[PDB]
Amino acid sequence: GSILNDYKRKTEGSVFWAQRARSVMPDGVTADTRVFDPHGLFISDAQGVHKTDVDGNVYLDFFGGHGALVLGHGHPRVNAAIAEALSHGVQYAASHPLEVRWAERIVAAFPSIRKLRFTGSGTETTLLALRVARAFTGRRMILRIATHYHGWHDFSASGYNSHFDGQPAPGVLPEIAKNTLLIRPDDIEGMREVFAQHGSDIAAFIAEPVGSHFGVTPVSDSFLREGAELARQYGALFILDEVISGFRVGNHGMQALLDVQPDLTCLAKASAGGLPGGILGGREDVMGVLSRGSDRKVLHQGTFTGNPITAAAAIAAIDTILEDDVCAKINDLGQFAREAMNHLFARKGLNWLAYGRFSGFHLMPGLPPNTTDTGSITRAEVARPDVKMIAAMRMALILEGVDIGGRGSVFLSAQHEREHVEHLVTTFDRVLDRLADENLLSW
Amino acid sequence: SILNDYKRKTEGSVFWAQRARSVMPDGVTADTRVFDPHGLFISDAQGVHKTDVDGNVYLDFFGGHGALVLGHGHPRVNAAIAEALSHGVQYAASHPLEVRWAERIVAAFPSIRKLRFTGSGTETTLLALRVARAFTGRRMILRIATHYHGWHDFSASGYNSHFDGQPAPGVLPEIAKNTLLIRPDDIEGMREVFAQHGSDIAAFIAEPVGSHFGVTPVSDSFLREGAELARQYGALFILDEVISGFRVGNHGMQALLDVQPDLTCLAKASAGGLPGGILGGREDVMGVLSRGSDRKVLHQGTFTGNPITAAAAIAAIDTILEDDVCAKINDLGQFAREAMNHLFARKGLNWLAYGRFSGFHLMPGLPPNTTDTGSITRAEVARPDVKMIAAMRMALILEGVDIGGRGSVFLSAQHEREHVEHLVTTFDRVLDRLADENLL
Repeated sequence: GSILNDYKRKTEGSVFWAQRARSVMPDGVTADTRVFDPHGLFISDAQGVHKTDVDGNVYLDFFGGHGALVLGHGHPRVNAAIAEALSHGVQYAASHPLEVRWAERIVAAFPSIRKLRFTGSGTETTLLALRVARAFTGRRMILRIATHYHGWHDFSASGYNSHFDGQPAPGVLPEIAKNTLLIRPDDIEGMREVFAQHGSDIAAFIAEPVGSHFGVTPVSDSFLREGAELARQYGALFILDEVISGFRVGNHGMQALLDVQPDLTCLAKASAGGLPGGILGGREDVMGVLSRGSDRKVLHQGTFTGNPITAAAAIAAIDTILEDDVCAKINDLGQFAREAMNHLFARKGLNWLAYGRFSGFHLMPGLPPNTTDTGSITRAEVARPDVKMIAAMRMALILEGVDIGGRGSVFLSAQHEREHVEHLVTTFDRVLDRLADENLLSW
Repeated sequence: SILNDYKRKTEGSVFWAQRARSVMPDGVTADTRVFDPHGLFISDAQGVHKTDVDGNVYLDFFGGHGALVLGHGHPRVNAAIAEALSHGVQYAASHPLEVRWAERIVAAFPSIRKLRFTGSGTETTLLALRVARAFTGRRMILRIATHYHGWHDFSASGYNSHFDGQPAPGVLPEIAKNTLLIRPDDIEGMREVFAQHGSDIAAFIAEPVGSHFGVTPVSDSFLREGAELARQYGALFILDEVISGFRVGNHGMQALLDVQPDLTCLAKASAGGLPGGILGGREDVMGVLSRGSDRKVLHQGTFTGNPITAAAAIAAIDTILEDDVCAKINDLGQFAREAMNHLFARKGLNWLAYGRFSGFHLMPGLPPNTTDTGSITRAEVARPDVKMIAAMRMALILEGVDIGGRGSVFLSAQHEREHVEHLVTTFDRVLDRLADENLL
């Protein structure tokens, strides 16, 4: 009768597949975000805002795509473009028109971008951005905000979810950590002091807007604006990681809303139409280090970079997002969802808070739902929610036919509607009661 | 004139190149695509043929850079892709196709007990060097000059520049400081390096066959020698099978070398002709990617292991084994080298078609009856002029044929002997054109 036991009985097909996965993969998964004790779902189908597991259970999905699926699962305009491109080849050992057309839409949406190059992933994008910044400036050091996520490569793996003392994570050359400067989010005096001491040796200041993982740990717009101006003053490149915000918060990225012009912008996920790929774009002179005729030439290649299948999906997705005014839709739905959740928490006498911006929200157990200032989250002053409770919450939602991400994050898509959000609220009501039944809530 | 005819035939590509140059460095998204005055813009490919925006059809010998073992749009592969598309792309969860794909990898490579999917071949070798350093606690990497493992910071210096050991632009000089470069087949120097630094070497990584699948050949015995030295000094051995995987044979190059690498890198053909990569190897080595490892290496990827790539990989692998594709393209590759060298001999030309398995490379300046590539491996033969190679590629395009950058050819399951003979017949005229313009 426990949540854990109900979970195991409803997802019996997923424990069978999890066991096969564990014999060939570490922790039975191919990505750390998929680790889930005792086992995760194995999905065999997804359409619209629903996905189906190997047992036939249907779930209302709020996280599939990790933000890439701004248009939802199998949007017919995207899938038709993919199907059409597939009937014409994948790799020509040559240029092709669809990469140009894709590129022209990126340049039209981000005036800061005059030149770009496609990459294989969001992680390759930020990796290339750091290489380009170091090669352009001739400098050594990278300035990162602690907790901000830019991928799993060597230069962003230390100080993300560990090693906040500047030490190198396992396998990271200590010289890489030695050449990384970490500042805490919204710590302005620290940032001014880091530039005062190291400004001339900083190749780039890279930051994720909204905050770590699209606002799980909020960072203020004004903190990024001042960081961008200090980088400009000292000759460091400002790199804005718009992998999640791109073509989700608005038609012109987060940088339009911040009123900054980054020297480099990293894009992937929705900017790639929901298929593998990434995009690095930025200043004409900076991107010149990728030209064959540069004295600071950075080597960049990639077999499937810019491939026509991804490009067709991105062309179709970008055009649909602009034409159907999707960003404004999901921004309104996200605000509706945050108010509905916080009304629920107050209704039930629970000190939980739904926070965030734009097309989703995050949950912070232990803060009142009428909280206005997320500063205690940014300063890591609030206590970490019990890990058993978070796990039980995710399992109980699955029992009720809903799936969210992480420790309580939601993304909304063009195919979500107010009714779906209201079902989410109704579902959470039951889940919170089940967590109380097992004495997992704190008060 | 070759250059003027090229321009007149590819008018539509010049139009598109003009739009590309507004938005991309050099009008391309990959260094390998840079071509003066401009490259072809391709809008369709099927089988072994591709068509440019002007409607010209080309017999293709390089599409996929090796990944298209099965050619353009193989029916089984495209059907599987189309089916998987209709069921979703990203579930924020695991799915059966990645397991089924993984189980085929482990069945072909017994050395791979655990594996992780990645987004590309470049991500695979990046992850492999991290895993090796985390597992051993060592700093230094040994690799072979000219060998290509991607464009990330740990394999960019000493690939086509900075052979003295200095850092390429943007590479932390400390990364170059932590890289050891040895010339291919320089067995003497390899033992010297392990003697001076063996205890600090995390991994020896090498591409089999040679740089870019044999452009600069490396010997099988040299790789075996290195794999032994590494195991003897406590260093890992990383075999980069991104090109050889599911091309040379059903069990990779490592089965032909009789070696068990501690880590194996796969992509291109192992991912079914779609974006993706695979890192696999020893149980204890791959354990650094486990939640509860004392040496945890963070790894993630939004579209890593996605069901579209997995669907293509499953169908491609099953087709390659079921239709005995590797034996066929290996046989065709041997004929191609024989036919080309027969042509060079009939023409009294001092060129050599060399290589192994399902392709060949061209070396101007060596007799076609050469049996020892040592002069190529040791950089003793002057690498060919670029103006000649570019003119040659342009001339082949004028005849309806396309090959790889430096004069290399990959063969697929849909190539036949008649396609190779047409290639030879076309090379005959092109060589005569290059001579008429005094470009040989």
